[PDB]
Amino acid sequence: GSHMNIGDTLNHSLLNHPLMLSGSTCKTLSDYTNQWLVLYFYPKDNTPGSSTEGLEFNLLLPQFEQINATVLGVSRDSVKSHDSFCAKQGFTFPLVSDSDAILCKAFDVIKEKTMYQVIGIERSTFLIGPTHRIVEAWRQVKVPGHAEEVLNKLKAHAE
Repeated sequence: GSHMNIGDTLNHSLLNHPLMLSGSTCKTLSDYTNQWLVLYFYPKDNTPGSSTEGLEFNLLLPQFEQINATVLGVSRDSVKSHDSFCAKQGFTFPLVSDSDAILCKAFDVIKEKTMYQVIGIERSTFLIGPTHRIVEAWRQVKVPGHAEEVLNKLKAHAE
């Protein structure tokens, strides 16, 4: 089905790709070496589904940080859009503005659906381990309770 799968290792080009984040900050996925990263993709800022998803992760954020994990959300919206969405919702973790669709294509989350050409992000989340391998991959994500399922999966690995 997809070209980024559990067991795959992020390559050097992807690990060093510059990420534009909310707050006008920048990071690369390599900054998360030796920690777990939850990288969650959502279709569009400021929708009922993506604000619920954000809020569910935001509530759990201390529990993730307590076991050496953190969260980054991703859509192709602008930094300006992300900052308005972070502020309105009170998100404490960052959002990647993937405005060149590089992470979206890398993680193979761009899909073609129904209405009614819609090409856009299929809601998807990856749990990336401390050596940059895909440990879990959820595709066609259903929003409610997803952030807690993710947390519990990470806890289940932590034993």
